[PDB]
Amino acid sequence: KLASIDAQLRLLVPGKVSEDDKLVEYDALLLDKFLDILQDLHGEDLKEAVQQCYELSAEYEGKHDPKKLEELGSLLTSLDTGDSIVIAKAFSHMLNLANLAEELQIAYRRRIKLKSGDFADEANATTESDIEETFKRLVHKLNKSPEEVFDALKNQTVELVLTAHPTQSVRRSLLQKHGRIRNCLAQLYAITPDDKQELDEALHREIQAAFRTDETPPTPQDEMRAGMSYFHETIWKGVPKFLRRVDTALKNIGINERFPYNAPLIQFSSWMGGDRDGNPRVTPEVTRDVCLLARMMTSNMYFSQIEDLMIEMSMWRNSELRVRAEELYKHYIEFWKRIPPNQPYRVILGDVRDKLYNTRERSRHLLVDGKSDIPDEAVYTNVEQLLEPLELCYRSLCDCGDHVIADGSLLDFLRQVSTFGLSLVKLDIRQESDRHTEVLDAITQHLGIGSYREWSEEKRQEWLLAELSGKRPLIGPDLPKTEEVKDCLDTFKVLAELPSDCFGAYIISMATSTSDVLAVELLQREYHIKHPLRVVPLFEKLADLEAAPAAMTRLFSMDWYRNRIDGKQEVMIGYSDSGKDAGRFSAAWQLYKTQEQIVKIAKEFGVKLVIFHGRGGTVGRGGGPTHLALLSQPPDTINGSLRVTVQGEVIEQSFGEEHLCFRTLQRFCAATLEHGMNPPISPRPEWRELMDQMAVVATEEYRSVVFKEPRFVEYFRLATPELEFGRGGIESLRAIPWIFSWTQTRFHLPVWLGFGAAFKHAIQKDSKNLQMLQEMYKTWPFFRVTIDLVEMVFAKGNPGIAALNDKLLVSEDLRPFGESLRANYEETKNYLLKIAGHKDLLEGDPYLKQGIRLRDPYITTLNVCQAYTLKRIRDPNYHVTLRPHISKAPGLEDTLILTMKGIAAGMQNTG
Amino acid sequence: KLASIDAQLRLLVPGKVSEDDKLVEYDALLLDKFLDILQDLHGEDLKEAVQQCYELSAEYEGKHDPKKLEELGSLLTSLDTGDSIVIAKAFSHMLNLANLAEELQIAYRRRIKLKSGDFADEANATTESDIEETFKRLVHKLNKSPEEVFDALKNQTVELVLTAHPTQSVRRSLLQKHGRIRNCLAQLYADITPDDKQELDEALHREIQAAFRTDEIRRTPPTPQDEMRAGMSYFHETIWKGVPKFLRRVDTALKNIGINERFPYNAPLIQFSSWMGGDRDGNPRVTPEVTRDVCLLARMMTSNMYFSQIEDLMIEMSMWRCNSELRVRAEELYRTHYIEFWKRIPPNQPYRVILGDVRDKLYNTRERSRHLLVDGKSDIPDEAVYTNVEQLLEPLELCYRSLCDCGDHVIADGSLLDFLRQVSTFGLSLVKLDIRQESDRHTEVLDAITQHLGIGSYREWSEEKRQEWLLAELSGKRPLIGPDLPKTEEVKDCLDTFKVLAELPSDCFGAYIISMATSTSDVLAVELLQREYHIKHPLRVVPLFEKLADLEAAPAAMTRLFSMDWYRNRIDGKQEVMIGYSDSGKDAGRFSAAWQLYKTQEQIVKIAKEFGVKLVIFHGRGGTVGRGGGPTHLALLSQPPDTINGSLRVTVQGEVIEQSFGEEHLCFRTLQRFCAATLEHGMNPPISPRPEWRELMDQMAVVATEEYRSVVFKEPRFVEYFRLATPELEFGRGGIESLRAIPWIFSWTQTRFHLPVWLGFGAAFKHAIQKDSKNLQMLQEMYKTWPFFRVTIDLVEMVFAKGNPGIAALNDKLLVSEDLRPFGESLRANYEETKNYLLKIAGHKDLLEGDPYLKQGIRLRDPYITTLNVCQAYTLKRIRDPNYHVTLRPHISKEGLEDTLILTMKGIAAGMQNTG
Ligand SMILES: N[C@@H](CC(=O)O)C(=O)O
Ligand SMILES: N[C@@H](CC(=O)O)C(=O)O
Repeated sequence: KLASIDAQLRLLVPGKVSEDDKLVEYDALLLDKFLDILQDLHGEDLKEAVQQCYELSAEYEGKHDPKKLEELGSLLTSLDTGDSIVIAKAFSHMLNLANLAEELQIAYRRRIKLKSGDFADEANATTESDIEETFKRLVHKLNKSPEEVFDALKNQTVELVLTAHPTQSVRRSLLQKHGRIRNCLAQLYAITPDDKQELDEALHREIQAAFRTDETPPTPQDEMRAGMSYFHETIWKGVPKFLRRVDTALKNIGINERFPYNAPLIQFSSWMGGDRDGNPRVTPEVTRDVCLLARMMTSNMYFSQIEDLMIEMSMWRNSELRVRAEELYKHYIEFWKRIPPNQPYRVILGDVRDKLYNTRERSRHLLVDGKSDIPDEAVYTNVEQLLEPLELCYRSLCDCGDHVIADGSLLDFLRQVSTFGLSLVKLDIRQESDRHTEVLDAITQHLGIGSYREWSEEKRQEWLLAELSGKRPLIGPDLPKTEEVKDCLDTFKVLAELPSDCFGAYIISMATSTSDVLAVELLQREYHIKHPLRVVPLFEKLADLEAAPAAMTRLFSMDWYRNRIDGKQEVMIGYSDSGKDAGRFSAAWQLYKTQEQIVKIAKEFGVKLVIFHGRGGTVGRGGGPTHLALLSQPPDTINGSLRVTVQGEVIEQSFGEEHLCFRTLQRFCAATLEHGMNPPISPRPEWRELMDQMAVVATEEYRSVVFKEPRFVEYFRLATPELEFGRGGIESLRAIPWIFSWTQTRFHLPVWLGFGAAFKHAIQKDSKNLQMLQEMYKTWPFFRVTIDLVEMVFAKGNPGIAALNDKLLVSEDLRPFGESLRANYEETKNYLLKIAGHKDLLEGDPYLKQGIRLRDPYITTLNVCQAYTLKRIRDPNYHVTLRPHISKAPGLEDTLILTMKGIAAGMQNTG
Repeated sequence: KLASIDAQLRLLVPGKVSEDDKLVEYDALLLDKFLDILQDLHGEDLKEAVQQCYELSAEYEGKHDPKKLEELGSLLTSLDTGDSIVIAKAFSHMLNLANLAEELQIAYRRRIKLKSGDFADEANATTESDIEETFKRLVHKLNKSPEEVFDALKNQTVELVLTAHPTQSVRRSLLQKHGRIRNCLAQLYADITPDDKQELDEALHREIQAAFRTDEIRRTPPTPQDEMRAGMSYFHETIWKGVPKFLRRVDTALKNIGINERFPYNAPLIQFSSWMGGDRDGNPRVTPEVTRDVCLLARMMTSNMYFSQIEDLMIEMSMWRCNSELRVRAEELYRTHYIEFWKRIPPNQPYRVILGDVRDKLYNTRERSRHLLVDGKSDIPDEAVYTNVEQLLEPLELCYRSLCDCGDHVIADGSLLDFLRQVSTFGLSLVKLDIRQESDRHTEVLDAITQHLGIGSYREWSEEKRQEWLLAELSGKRPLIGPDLPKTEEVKDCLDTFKVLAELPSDCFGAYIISMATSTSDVLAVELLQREYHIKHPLRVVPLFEKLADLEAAPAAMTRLFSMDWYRNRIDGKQEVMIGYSDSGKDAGRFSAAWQLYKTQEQIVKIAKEFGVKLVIFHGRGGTVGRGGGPTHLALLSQPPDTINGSLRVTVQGEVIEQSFGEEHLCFRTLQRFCAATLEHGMNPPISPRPEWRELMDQMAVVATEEYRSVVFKEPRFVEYFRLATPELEFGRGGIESLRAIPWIFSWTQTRFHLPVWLGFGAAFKHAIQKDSKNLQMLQEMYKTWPFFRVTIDLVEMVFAKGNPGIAALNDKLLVSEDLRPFGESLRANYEETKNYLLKIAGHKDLLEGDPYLKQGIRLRDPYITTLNVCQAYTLKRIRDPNYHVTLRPHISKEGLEDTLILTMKGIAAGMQNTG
């Protein structure tokens, strides 16, 4: 029955049916209910068709018989456009279901009571240290006093920077539906029979509601609002829950005070409407809009919880607040008459409410009108104005003997205010160096002094330092401006006009020089920005990384810059970007080294350095693995301040479920604290040498395939949906489409290519290297974590899918090239297994393996569907006999979009 | 009330109060009930006194405030002889209670579901591989086919040799009481109606009391015969049934890896043996008559056990369908004073007709042994009795086949298969007896012969001359011993031992171990004495090489034996050699013995191979392999490559038998890990040491042995210190070279100081680290990566957890003269430095942080052990110094010193269990 579907699913994932392992059951239950829904909505035949795709696809994943893939192919090419959309919709939705189930399983999986203490424990959610356990290791194993631990945490800073979903920001409505499905599932395993019957019917109903929210592309403004949804869903509440647990952990190590409510321990930021790199749709107007939206939403969140705080704050008992209440003494849900003065905390909070309302309304009018007449004194323009009256309530309760009450909801609110400020996320701006060069070259030519672009690096620096202390402005009204130059100058206009608490960093993409950084500083001074954004270079190519040290050295040598920077500098690294240039192995090692070198240079100059981790690192995986990934960082690269990218495709895993949200915040904080007092071992010299030797080879293999093979590009454009995803060659292609196109094929070339040659050569040069590599794997956190990510990527790989795409889409003369990349994949995988000490992929993480494995049949169905869809899109003369319509003006591009989104939702993070 | 004692116990063992962790509760409950008992039996004041010793002792262990030890001292020296016995009795009994509770805790502790696969997992009961998981690692990780695994297990042999409790063999009656206490405790945590709880509470109470009042200490120590019977008790209690339970699990594991047959009932996988009444080494009370007696007892008990279960098998075997082979046999027997089948069996009950005959035969076998034992002879003839195991199997195999042939395979594989396995494992004698005697006794015997024959003095002869004469007489054409040979009592005792071997059936015996073996000739000497007595089936001769120098000369000695045609022909492809960790460690220090023993086994393995001889290394006491529990499992897997090779033979030390076999689950798991580890090791050897490691180990051995020997043998006043700091002399009821290993370990264990286990490790580590700072890291890698090194360090770490330099310091204040105290002081500094070095090498801050369940177990015992230590210390002052006086309190109990000391010594030994 349900028993039958359960049995089916267990053939792919068998063995240890323990008591907290319910994942297969959850999946069975959801799939069962969804198959009924499909029958009701679309008819028995369609249900049977979906069931048959699933079955065929399961059998192919079980035994890997390519006849099975071909059968599923036949079935799928025969479907008319309409049936084909329903099938793609069905399997995408099954994926979202399996992901909700898996989150529930990770949320309730049992922790290991006794931990071995090896660093490997920190790779796994069930064994990793929580905040208390981290405190205790630091006190007992590293001989820190509890006070020292407390003091470091007080000064610590963790900043999570949210980026756009590369394929599909899940809309607010749907995400809530996903939440309720998950909750109904949870509650079903808590239970009276009638409750079960009712929950059962409520589950059924929510699965359907989700499926039928299934309606061209979205505005960046809307993409921003969709990306902010997780605040409401979890983070908003989660921050105070986690800070409260810090309090408890501090108490359990002998610290008899709460973690101060205004320690800036957690900060969130955003690139959404800020990053315009290679993206001219992100205009100045978009930037202004998302700043106002962030401000609107934050005030609105405070406003919509302040009435609850006012109810709870009924107390009648200090003179400081008494006085304020007396001074102060309509269209709202709760306190719509004047508050009486015998309710003093409500008089204060009543004023805070009104002010919050006015702050929210100004932003709304600024947004939809263009201006508002609402004045500064009616509104909060700075976060201290909002804290102040809340601190007053806190103190008044303490002075009147009610400390204990103060530390309830009021303390929660104080923390939310301190963490989220007036703008939930501070926005980073990002733009590429060449755009700044263009802007300056327009200025220099118009001024008649030559062409900045033609100038040497020394000349650029000399001219920029002279104009950074210039007495005249640079830009006259008659400066002629291309659209691109205007768009870049008007971005600074927007920075000059919006409050500084809207913004974080100005990241320079494709940075290579001292002058790139100075260029942006000059444009900010020219716009007279009261509080210039800090300037952060992103060095992308290997060569750029190699030139970064000399570039920072020079910046830090310049009096004007040192004085401006005030002891602090941030530098950004992008793992996926560097891996596109050099292969992932060589980018990993180079990035390790570069960070060492820049840390040393910072120290020498008495500058505190923050490394901002862009996408594609081990640290962006989420979950347990992020925890060891953080502790693997080179010594002193964190030093009390973490700034990391939370990748769009991981946001749901990290923050969709309340427990996972809590644990994400916890491991980021725990890991940051620990690393500064307990660095991973530094590598043995033999390891460096071998890693250098392996980098040279890995880069040679990767580059010879990706850049020197004259037909690589052509192979890429056929074997991969890259071109269709649009809706020079590889050097010019951006990192996201690179990773994505190969992830859609289940092949992942960008992640593993180069590791094969590195290993083969090392082991062939000297047999003893195998053992050295294995020791590196057991003992060197950096190496372990590097290998693990790639191992996780191979578990999501299926060379049979790549083969099928070759048969359908690649011309015959390219097929053997494809075949040879598949042999490289196999050989690379096997070398990685031998180094990891494993027979099977992920035998060190069987819960992850199970999760990925349950997804495969669904993903595979979408892959097969996609492959034929691309055949049809690409070739209007390919046709087959379509079956008479099975279901009860929408095209092939629509089916492909569903396919791409479904695969990406099942593939989640890779490289 | 009970909540109060619980709180008190948790201060010593705090933290992770999970749901299967009930040890503290068990202990609180037992202590609570026992305090009531003490009130009833001896009065409130005595209860308060016991409570106050406990409390004072708990606080001392918690915070180690020496004021608290001094208070306990004052209290304990004030007690008259009578009060003092009651207190010592009370605290010993508490220990026995805490051990029962701890067993229950180990029995029910939850297994880890997901194992990391590191070998460290096999050090711990909760993570170690069971038999199925061992099968699956061998199939999937070492690429063995299931058939290959099955075939190796079929050919495998695991032999456990049981030795006497060195301090006190627990009598059969008391052990059963301990069992029922444990069961009542178990049942209290099952379900539970309030009246059941009230009834179990009252039953628990009553058993604790029964056990406490089985407390005669008698003038005569126990006869070796009685010591043997007490040592056999565990068979009835657990092992008898446990063997078939475990073999059945092997069946289930085999099935789960795709083998569709049961493990054959007659594969000799498990064998038990004994030294009790067989070892006469340094022990003239173990006479020929004793040996004869325990063989007949072993025979009597075994037949009795079969006899007393055969009636149950007969009831169950009601079936009427038999094959014609059994039909025919039944008809014969139907032509030609018990509990159950006392009328003639009818022939429509064929299986009963067969088993009826087996019963009668068992009875007669049991009775012959009894008459042989109490009369001197019996008229009962061979055909009325079983004289060989195949005769008992035969009719049981017939029943098995008949059921199979009639379609009832499934029934056959129940009780009948269990019985078949018991018969195949225990044979006609539950345990085969090893004989052991020292080489010099044989020399004495041969020297008497040679002088009396007028051909000179065997003792004066060189090794080459010994060999030459022995090989000529081993092919001699006349006997050596004439009627007029004059015989010292010792020579007679040794000759008459061979008489006893000549006369008893060969299935009574296993090995003739030669203690203090050094030579080829030592082994040939025993072989000549056996041939002279015309023993139809001579026991195999097994040398025990004890000193470092002996271990170093063993290779050349085995080479020579294996080179001699006469010996090779006699040995028929098989040789056993014995090693004794405690013995070697007495000579050379435990570190250097551990390393040397590792090397010597490598070298003898190689030599055996070269000569095409299968080698069994028999592990004497004192090794890592003797710890029991989880640690035994990694200990076995740590063995040097090919030192097991399908055949394990290890000592189960008397002080560990209770832990290994008293509780049914622990019994099962002991049998399982001995079988799992043995199978695995032959197909999955531990890594061999890197050359740097050997070099360092060699360098460290030189230094450890220098430190150990300079303290133990060259310090002129060491012996004198030892006799005052330690109860060695009183335990009696040359110098150290001449003292036996058991009293050496024991005497320092009684002081909580354990010098024999750690002495020498300090200098080894210090010197390594000072020679080159990089050695610290090498040592740490060895610890993480080299099983042998890990397991060697762990045992010493476990010993330090049992240590308390404060108790040692107190014994010095009370018993050592002023001019020797600084010597004691400097040994304590060595203990600190050694412990700290070990911790640094293990990567630990606290002792046993890698094994917190063990740490908790040892820690819950300390308050009791400490109370006994303090009591012992002042008792020894009183016994030794009649110018020490104290104001005794008026008698506290309601309703001398040597007796208190005996209780003290036994209680401390029970709580210390195994160390070195
Ligand atoms: N985020 C998971 C992968 C996944 O669930 O897709 C990991 O990196 O381990
Ligand atoms: N048998 C334990 C020690 C003990 O329980 O006393 C061990 O060796 O680990």
